[PDB]
Amino acid sequence: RARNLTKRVATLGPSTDVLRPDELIKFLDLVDGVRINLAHASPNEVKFRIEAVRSYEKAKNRPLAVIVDLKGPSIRVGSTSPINVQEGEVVKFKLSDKSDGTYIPVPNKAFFSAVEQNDVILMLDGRLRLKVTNTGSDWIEAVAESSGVITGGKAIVVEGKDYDISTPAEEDVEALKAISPIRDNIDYVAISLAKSCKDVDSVRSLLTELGFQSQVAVKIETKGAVNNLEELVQCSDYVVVARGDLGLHYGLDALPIVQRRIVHTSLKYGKPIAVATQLLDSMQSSPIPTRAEINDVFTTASMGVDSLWLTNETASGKYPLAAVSWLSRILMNVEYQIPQSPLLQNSRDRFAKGLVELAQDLGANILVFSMSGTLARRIAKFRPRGVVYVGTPNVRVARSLSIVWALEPLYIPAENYEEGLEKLISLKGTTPFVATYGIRGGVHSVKVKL
Amino acid sequence: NLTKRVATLGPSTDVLRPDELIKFLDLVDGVRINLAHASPNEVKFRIEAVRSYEKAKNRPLAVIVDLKGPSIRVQEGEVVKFKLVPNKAFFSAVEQNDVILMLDGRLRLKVTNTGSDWIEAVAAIVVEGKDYDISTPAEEDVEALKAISPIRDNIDYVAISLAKSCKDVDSVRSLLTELGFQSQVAVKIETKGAVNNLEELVQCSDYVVVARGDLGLHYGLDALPIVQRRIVHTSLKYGKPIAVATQLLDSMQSSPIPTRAEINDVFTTASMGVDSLWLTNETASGKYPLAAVSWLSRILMNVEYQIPQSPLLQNSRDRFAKGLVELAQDLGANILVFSMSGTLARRIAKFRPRGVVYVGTPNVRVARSLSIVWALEPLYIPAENYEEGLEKLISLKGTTPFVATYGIRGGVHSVKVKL
Amino acid sequence: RARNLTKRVATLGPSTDVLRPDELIKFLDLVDGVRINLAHASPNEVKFRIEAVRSYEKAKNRPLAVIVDLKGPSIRVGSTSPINVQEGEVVKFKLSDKSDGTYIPVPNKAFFSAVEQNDVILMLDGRLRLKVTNTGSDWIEAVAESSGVITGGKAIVVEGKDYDISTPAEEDVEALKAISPIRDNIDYVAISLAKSCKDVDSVRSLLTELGFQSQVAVKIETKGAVNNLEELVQCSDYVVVARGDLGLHYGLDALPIVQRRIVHTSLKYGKPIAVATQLLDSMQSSPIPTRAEINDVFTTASMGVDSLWLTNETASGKYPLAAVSWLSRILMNVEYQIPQSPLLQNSRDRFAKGLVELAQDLGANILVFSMSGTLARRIAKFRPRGVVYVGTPNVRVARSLSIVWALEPLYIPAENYEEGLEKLISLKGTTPFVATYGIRGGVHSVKVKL
Amino acid sequence: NLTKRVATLGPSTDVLRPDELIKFLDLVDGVRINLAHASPNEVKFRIEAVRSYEKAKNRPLAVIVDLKGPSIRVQEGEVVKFKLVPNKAFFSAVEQNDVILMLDGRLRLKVTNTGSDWIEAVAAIVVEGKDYDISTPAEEDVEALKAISPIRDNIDYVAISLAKSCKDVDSVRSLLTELGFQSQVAVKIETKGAVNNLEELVQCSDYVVVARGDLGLHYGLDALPIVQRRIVHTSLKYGKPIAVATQLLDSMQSSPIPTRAEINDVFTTASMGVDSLWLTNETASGKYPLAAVSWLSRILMNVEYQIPQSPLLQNSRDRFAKGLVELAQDLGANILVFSMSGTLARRIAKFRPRGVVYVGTPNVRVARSLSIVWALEPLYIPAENYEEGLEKLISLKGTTPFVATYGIRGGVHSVKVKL
Repeated sequence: RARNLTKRVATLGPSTDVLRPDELIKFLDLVDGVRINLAHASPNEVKFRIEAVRSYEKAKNRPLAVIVDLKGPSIRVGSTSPINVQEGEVVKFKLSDKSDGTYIPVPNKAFFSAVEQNDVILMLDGRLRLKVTNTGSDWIEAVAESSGVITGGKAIVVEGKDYDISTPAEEDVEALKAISPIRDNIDYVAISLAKSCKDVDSVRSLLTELGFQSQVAVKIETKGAVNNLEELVQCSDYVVVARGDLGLHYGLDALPIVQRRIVHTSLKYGKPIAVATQLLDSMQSSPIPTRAEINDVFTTASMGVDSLWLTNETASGKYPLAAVSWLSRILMNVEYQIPQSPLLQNSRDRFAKGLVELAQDLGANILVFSMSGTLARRIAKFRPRGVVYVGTPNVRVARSLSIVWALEPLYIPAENYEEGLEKLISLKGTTPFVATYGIRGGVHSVKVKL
Repeated sequence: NLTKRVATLGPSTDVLRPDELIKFLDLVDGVRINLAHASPNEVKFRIEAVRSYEKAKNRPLAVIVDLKGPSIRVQEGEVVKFKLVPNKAFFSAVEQNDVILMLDGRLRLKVTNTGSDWIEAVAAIVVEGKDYDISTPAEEDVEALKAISPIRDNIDYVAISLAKSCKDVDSVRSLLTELGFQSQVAVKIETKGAVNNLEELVQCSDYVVVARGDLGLHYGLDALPIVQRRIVHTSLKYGKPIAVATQLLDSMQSSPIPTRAEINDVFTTASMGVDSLWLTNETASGKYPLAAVSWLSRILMNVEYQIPQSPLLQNSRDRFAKGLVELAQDLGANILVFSMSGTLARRIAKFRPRGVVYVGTPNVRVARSLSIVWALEPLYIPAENYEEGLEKLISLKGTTPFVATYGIRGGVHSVKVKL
Repeated sequence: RARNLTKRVATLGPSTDVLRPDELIKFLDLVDGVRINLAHASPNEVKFRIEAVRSYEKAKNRPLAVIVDLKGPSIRVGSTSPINVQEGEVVKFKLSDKSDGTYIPVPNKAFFSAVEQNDVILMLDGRLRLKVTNTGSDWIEAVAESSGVITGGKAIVVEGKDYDISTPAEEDVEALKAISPIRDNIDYVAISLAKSCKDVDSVRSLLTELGFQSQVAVKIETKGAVNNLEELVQCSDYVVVARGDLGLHYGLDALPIVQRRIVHTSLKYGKPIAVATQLLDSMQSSPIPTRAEINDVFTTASMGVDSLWLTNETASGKYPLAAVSWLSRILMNVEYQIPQSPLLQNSRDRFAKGLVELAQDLGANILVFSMSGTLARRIAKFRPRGVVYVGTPNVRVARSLSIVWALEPLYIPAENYEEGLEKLISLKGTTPFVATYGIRGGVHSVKVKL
Repeated sequence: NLTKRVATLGPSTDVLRPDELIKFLDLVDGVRINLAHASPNEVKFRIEAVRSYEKAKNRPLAVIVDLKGPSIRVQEGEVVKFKLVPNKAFFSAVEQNDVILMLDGRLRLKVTNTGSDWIEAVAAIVVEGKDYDISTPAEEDVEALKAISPIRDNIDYVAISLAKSCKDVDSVRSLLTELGFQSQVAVKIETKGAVNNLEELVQCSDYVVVARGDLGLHYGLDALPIVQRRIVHTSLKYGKPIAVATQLLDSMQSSPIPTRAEINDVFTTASMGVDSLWLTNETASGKYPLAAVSWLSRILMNVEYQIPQSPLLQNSRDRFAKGLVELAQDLGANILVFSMSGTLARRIAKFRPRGVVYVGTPNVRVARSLSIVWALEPLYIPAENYEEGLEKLISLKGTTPFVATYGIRGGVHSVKVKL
């Protein structure tokens, strides 16, 4: 009840910007990490939000993860005066960056390559659907299922289809170097719309080129990502179920099974897993969630995900504090249903599993001294059922581990492993405990007090 | 479809045109009538409509009748008073700092002063966290049952409200027997008192119901998922059919599509392995009754089930039933049961077979009863003896592979297996 | 205790021939099957022994298996006056059917192909060992490790080497047609020195050519058989650990592991398994066995073998009756150690396994109605822990099943399965019972009384 | 070599030439001296020879001393009489139809008449199936122990005969403590009375011994394998080291090669997972002592072990030990233990690790004690503290992979793992 195993991530936006210095404290006290969406964030909004986060972290001695979420590529209506669409109207799309008023301009051939007859085109976030009735060289006709106004610059998605667009997106490249002066304060970079390992690697090389030392979080947002889940999971540092986005490509009744499959796959492969968006959605307008939202959060957390990410609920909603407060409160009630076990792929895995089961058998807390976070993460993936205290001499490692299952990262300067572990045991050595360190090729050490 | 679907009839189902009523009943396995709200003649008309559909479509449906139970029947900040509230047991239960709840827990009154035949508090009647000590069955449950007793042969389940002990349940059973009912007793778990007494209460029930609305009044909003889970796990452990009722597709009272959170809630609740889910207000009085059962049924078709709590093996008929389920599962086979009482069918269902179980029976009332038990598909099959009945069931539903069975306590059990 | 699960096989010889009509009854009352060794058996000895067996079977209504054991090929010293060998003497072997006195004649090139320098040659049942010191075209020199007399016609074995000799042996072919007039009374034919599936198939085709309807029992006698165990087991009807013979090719300390491996392999593949020879060996001279022999029989039976075969103990020994009496008595004491489970290779296997575990769970006896013995055998291989009553309308099937684990075969004439099963239930239907029949492609029926 | 080898010293080992004695002691992990047969000076000379070898070869050996115990000390068909047989308890125990056994059960006498101070019967002294009621320790056990008490620091195990209750065992323990012994008490299970009381007796023993010779007198020849199995299974269940003694290579008294049946018996007995096997007559008085231990040791090198009865987990030190064994097994690693008392080493051994466990200790007496426990290879390692001792053990036997450990009750347990 008292300390959460499921980690709590909130998105920062205008609703958090205006928080009284004292409201802000009570808000950050209830999170383990923060997200900044580089779609809606100005470089000096990013800079100022991160500064407020790091300032809080210093004052309260609480390592917090900073996540930046990249926009990713998009296909948008080109230049046009607003086009008014009537229900039943046959609407024409042409490959063009500018129309003469008689059609909808779409400046990307990948839209035309993705669309077939009977596909459904989604505009206005999914509020305008158009049924495709004919296709040609660089054009499409579609029947509007309702009335609506199409504006230049609005995004276009094809229900259940992925766009074949070269990556990383030019706008992502631009956003990453704009923010590169503060790269040492960024713990996770979240990739949108990746569907192959090649896509992920490209962002990795770019982040390296630009001097970032960040974990790469891969959002599963589309049918194409779901069909390539095995390989995508294995090339990620962190996996994210992006519910809002995935809801565009699946029926609303089909989404629970897809969420389950993403979560099962990530746990199997020992990748940390998040569920994002549409958790406490009603709370944009209400200081209390609905009963169904409480059950939703409760059962999502029970599956054994590492973290839950609030988006609009905190970014733009009316009750950012109530939202994180209700998140944390629900989590304190969670009983976890025996999670998918990860695959054992080496000796170190067998060691960590044996440790976790031992601590479970003795009713013991696990303590880890970890230089880079490696053993701490290996322990976490086996889902220990109590808090795992992790001592580290690197503040950047402490921040990274803040959003990993059960981990409580503590900044502890130390000359070597043995000195580090003894400082951690001094500090957190209530009985029973199982305390370890160990690196590949070295002696692994365990101190057990029963 | 393994999880069974129950809808409540009310004003909104009454007004349905003939073709719309067919589409509605096609999407449920049983129906609930709330005796609190229905008049005797609404009860009669709704049962007649159900049995008439059942005869036309050749599909047995359970009729559940829901009893009111022994319940006790404004400005922000006001000091409000209460008086002989015709029931004494209210003033016996209430204390200082207790919360009194009104209009379904919408307005809360923190008791400032306790008196004698009175109380005062700072803004059906409930005391949060407390059970009233009212002797059972209530007078008006006796009245309601006596009044529908001429239609008793068409009542499959009688659902009891506010039980907290086996005595509550046994008393209703005696009353039903006296009035000539042959109904199963469904016990709603609605209070802290029921939850604290869960073990004994589950074991003396014929069917257990998580009544989420009523129970939500005694628990925090964030505490109720754990309680639902304990209730479901306990019923499954003791081999009792289990339903979750109310607050499933609540937003559908005003919209023909549920929220995503409601879809997830329905999905995860079904995934636990409950026998049935009961819609209440969403169909009884809501604007979109057909959309509601259409959506329940659709969500259920996507469900993948999570390995349920296994029941205790209490005897060798249990070991027999469990072995048949594991056998059928290992052969990829359907189970067929011929039964006069439904007893072997229910024993097999409690081990949660993952395919439809076809149950042949010559007793139409048994077939109606089984329609809201997990996985069971009951078919009316007249037969002179068990062997003949099983031969006819196989003849009718014997797509291979199958495991087909009958047997009663102390008799030779027969199994036919086609691989 | 009262009825054995492990079946008891005795070899008939001169010691049983002379049994008083009344001693014979008490002897056969204690066996489930009889072996006749066609090495030492004259066709009219075979005929008369079988007649006495079938006569007893009729009188006592007890189906008994008759096993005939084939001689198999051998390499024997050719024609020569006795050769006296001194310890340390360098002895010469030449390819020849007749010597001039100066060497040992061996009329089979396969001997010369099998022998290398440092091999050990075994004569006089293993009592004369010779160490090979040089080899040539069609000759060998070897140093005698002790004194001895080599006689023409004596057998020669190379320790740990197999002979490449074409099969079936001409003498086996001769013995099988000599006995072919009484072929309908022969239930098992035991093959010596097979080391490939081809060898087994050749005996199968010969037995078919000659009108036999017998199960083929394959003796594992050599290192070459042990190295080809997987395939040899899978082509057998019945497997036999021939301890005496295998003891020539392995150290005496190495034999327990080889026995275990043969038994484990046979159980895995659902082949009935016997252990033969050297069970109650001291009993040739004593009416009581040694303590070590009691432990040996006890532990061999515990492994879950279908049968134990006495050889010399009954064939030529002084106490044939005490020997079978002590065998049966020891078995009544056996507690069985959870045997190797057979592989599930079809639906019928899953059915039979499920039945056996069910009967185990209900504390029930299994009853089977079986036309050819097929389901009865499939049940037996899963090692039910109580007697399995088997009704059959074929007396030849009843005899076959007599030496299969736990089976009690009963001759029951019946028109069909359903009538057969109801006669069996009438006869053996003490509660609890699990009674079945079923053939491939048909309805399998189970009657369960709890 | 995981199963430990014990030989009895006697006339045949005494006469061994220096080089032959070295070859003999090289093939055992402990030695037994039978105080029934040895004089005090044979005891002294044989212990001195053992400790002298141990010092020269740097290998600790357990010295087991076997106590006589409270035992009571012709033509075919004759009527034989018995008289105040100096012990009364004989005539208290014997009845009509009982069998009296003489000269190791070779001749049997069926009691025809019971008298008072006498008996008559139709053809050490034993009554088949019966235990005498003689108070313990016996006078001559007190005598034998007092007489070897100056060499007590060189006695690792004292083996008790004919115990049937915890009181028998506790009494010997008090006597040993009084005389200043620090020996383990080995309890021989030798009678029906011990077997009927097996549960309590096993739990108060330091080491359990199946004495097949003595026990064979009270059971049928065909009944003894089941009894041995129950004894072994029970000791393993309660985490007690277990030996099988006598009648292992009996024919080797007169032949330098065992029978096949004896090889099988040794093999299957070792395969059950016993700590040790004890040769008695085969080495003490037989013609071929060296061949006997040479053959025991050879058979043991072929043994494949059958998954043994697992011990009860009674506390969290047990859960710790078992987890280390399973860990080492999963890593393909050797276990190293540094220990002052041998307690953690014995706790690890009872979970039956399938590799050698190297145990470092600065207490030579502990090292001698551990040499007849399953899998343990004790090394004398002087160390100032536990950390230093484990560092030295690792330095010496740290072939990777290894799981290396120390820890005492209520202290921080330390494990070092190299993968």
